[PDB]
Amino acid sequence: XLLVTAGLVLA
Repeated sequence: XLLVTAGLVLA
């Protein structure tokens, strides 16, 4: 989808 991580990058 539209998300911003350090670690588990998502849909």
